[PDB]
Amino acid sequence: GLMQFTLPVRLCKEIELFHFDIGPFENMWPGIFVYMVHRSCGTSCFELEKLCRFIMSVKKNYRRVPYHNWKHAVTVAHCMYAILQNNHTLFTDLERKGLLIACLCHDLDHRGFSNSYLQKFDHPLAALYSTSTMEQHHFSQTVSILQLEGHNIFSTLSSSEYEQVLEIIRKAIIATDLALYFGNRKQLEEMYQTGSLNLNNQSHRDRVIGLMMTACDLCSVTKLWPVTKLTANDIYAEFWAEGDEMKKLGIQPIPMMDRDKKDEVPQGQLGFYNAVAIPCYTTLTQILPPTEPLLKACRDNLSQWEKVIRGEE
Ligand SMILES: Cn1cc(-c2ccccc2)nc1COc1nc(N2CCOCC2)c2cnn(C)c2n1
Ligand SMILES: [Mg+2]
Ligand SMILES: [Zn+2]
Repeated sequence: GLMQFTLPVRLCKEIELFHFDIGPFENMWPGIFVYMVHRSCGTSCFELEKLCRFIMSVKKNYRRVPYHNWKHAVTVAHCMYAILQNNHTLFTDLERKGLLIACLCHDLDHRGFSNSYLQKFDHPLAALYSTSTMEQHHFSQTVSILQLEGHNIFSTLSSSEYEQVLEIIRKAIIATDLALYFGNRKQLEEMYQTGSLNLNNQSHRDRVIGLMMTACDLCSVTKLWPVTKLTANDIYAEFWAEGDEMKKLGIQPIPMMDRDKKDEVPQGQLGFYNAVAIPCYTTLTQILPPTEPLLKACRDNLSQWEKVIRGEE
């Protein structure tokens, strides 16, 4: 009970900031996560032994892929920690519990391929889950790990609290399907501007948590430029492998997945910032003003991609 995780001074300070990078020492990531649960949620939220066993089983079920890996999981959980810590009173006890777990689990057993590639390949998961294919799988894997002996970190919740937390996690994980973000953000945009947004309306909170999930998932664009740019290499390493696999099925991939079109990456990042990232962080900042640093970091990175196109780097 009296057993805190404590980080070295630079991490203790920087972990609080939106732009924190969890570093290249994989063995410190579990401790960074527990640290974040303890401060976000409490030292009482989870039995440490169960939580540690849960974390290590989650890690084992992430694959050695360039981007959708264990580092991504922990990175996405840290962005959520930063949102929760900057919005202390807006979220329920259960939400703080569910959302860090949801972020840690949101890409469980990812293979580095899009929903589209699974459908074109005719992967068995595409028959089991006709939309949000990988995301229904990520939630399935989360429930599987929760049911391993000694891994039920939620065991102390009442039956209805348990049903609620697993429903928060399910919705949060499904919301990371970017195909769903566009309409979620539009509805939030309309609701905020017509002034109908109501955080006591469960369907509204669901929407706001979905947008938080998109914001955490895309958070490479909110890092300092050298982190953003080096993370982009990992993202493209997967896209280009998928593109290669599309060419093996006899399908020209979209340019973003064609390694022969590497030259077009900077212009493609611009469209991404303008169509996805900037809108995401703008609506998030309208709803949750203290998340503004994410939008400011995203705008700085957009300006850095503009500099790449102008050959200024
Ligand atoms: C939209 N677009 C078009 C082009 C392009 C490139 C070369 C030639 C021509 C076009 N490049 C993009 C960038 O796509 C993209 N998708 C992301 N998603 C999240 C994780 O997986 C799926 C989706 C993320 C996440 N973080 N970042 C930076 C991302 N960038
Ligand atoms: Mg995903
Ligand atoms: Zn993700």
